[PDB]
Amino acid sequence: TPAFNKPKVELHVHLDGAIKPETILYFGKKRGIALPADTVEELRNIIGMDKPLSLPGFLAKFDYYMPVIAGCREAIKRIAYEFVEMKAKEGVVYVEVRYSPHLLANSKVDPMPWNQTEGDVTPDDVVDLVNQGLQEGEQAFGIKVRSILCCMRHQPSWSLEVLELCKKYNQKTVVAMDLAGDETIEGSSLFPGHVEAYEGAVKNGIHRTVHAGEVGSPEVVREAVDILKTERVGHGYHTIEDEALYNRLLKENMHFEVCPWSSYLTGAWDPKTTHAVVRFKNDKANYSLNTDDPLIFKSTLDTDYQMTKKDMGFTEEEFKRLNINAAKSSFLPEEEKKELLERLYREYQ
Ligand SMILES: OC[C@H]1O[C@@H](n2cnc3c2N=CNC[C@H]3O)C[C@@H]1O
Ligand SMILES: [Zn+2]
Repeated sequence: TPAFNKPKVELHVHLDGAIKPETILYFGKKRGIALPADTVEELRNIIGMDKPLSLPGFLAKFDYYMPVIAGCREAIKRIAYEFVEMKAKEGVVYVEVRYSPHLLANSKVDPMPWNQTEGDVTPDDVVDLVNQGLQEGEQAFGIKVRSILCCMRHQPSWSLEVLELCKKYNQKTVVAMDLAGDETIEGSSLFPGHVEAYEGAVKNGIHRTVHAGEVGSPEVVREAVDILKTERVGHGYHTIEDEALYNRLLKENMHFEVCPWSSYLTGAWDPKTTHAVVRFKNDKANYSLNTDDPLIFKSTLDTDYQMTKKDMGFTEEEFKRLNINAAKSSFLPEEEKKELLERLYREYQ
């Protein structure tokens, strides 16, 4: 019995972090590229985490399988189509999937990812492949699916290029720009390449979202807010350590993309302490419950909801409110956003 068997909205989930173990296996075999395990079950266990690690610790999991997906046109599109299917089955009526286009490419990328051998798959090409898959997934399963292109904290040179992709494919799936990666890199939020990209997004009406306060101090959330101009904040658990910033963001209707299970596994959340989302709930903050990387976390959307239900005390009421809030704070145009709110309100009666 799921915790909330009613329509949901997810804004914070990773394409490259939500691939099926079966599909990873398929391509490892088909391409003759190696994997840390030979069966889907053994692969699940080695790519997945059972206990809290660290942000850098969690990031090492992509090395296991990315090499097998990156560079193959049929793989990139396939995981996009299968993603939608996975969400539809979760009750998700609207989702925004994030991914770094450069990390799946094998041509026109200076630091060649995963030691790939030169190919013809351009970062731009991966954006077009993902669009097709998500769009076929929408038609095929009946849920609205949009994408978000991720700037990598350790590679600011890719940033202005991400900005262009968001411009080029504006609303043709791409709805916003993100900043993901290793938040422990002191001052990465402020690298000129990242800064320039967000400043440009503001001048061009491209929506912005930034990971901050996941593992970093509230000072990083302030960089995201003041310099980067985020509309939303990925994670943001640490914002509450700076009361003034918290209540300021609270009073500004800042949307927090919360991922309960994720925060536990990465170490972002000290389990010995009451989760930030409980304060968020009690303060009637504008937030959402997201999965982040179901693959690496061995989870589904019901994992976060149950967690917040059994522990933390979330009610059906708070789930509806929380989802309506995600709908309002989505990066969709007004017309489409209304359509969404109609769906939720219709199916919430
Ligand atoms: O999708 C682009 C990149 O983002 C990383 N990424 C995936 N999940 C997370 C990441 N980034 C930072 N914080 C924790 C968690 O939300 C890996 C991936 O290659
Ligand atoms: Zn994330």
